[PDB]
Amino acid sequence: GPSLDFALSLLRRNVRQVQTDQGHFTMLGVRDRLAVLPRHSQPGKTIWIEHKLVNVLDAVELVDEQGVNLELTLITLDTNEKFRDITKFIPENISTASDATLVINTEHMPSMFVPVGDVVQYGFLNLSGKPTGRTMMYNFPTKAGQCGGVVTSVGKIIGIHIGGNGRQGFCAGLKRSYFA
Ligand SMILES: */C=C/C(=O)N(C)Cc1nc2c(s1)CCCC2
Repeated sequence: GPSLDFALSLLRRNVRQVQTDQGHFTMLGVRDRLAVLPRHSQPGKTIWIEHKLVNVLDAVELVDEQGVNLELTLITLDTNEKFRDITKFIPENISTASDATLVINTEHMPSMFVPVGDVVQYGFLNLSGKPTGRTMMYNFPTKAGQCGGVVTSVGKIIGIHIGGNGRQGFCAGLKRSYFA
């Protein structure tokens, strides 16, 4: 319905399959040549995007005001093409949601929509030994959720999937100011 209508339009215009030396990831293009990935993707000086070799001009791993990892990496891509600007769909404050859909898009898991249900505030989380901040939690019973993913609700882009414990998954919450 309307939730999936938004998620589908986001996929088409803003969610891309990428590959780094760390594997296959879902990338969210935010605007212009600016995109975001889970930090564990560890993008290098070049990246594969939809089967094309793209230079990475800048890569910034985001931290909070204490320097705590947010598990998000902002990259600026060496390209002429521009992403549709979706920042107006990213909330000003990290937001929970009901009936959320996780959009995964990698070469091995293309154009995949996963209903995760309610996304709830969690906060500080030790993610595979790395203290992380500003996380949210949802049901996601897989041990292989290590490809990123875009968490959406009706007309809102609320998180980037960063991992899980085999029962629940967790996302790094998105705020509009990250992309200002
Ligand atoms: C790294 C991609 C990812 O998130 N994986 C492989 C975990 C998932 N497995 C399935 C998903 S997401 C949705 C459909 C069922 C299998």
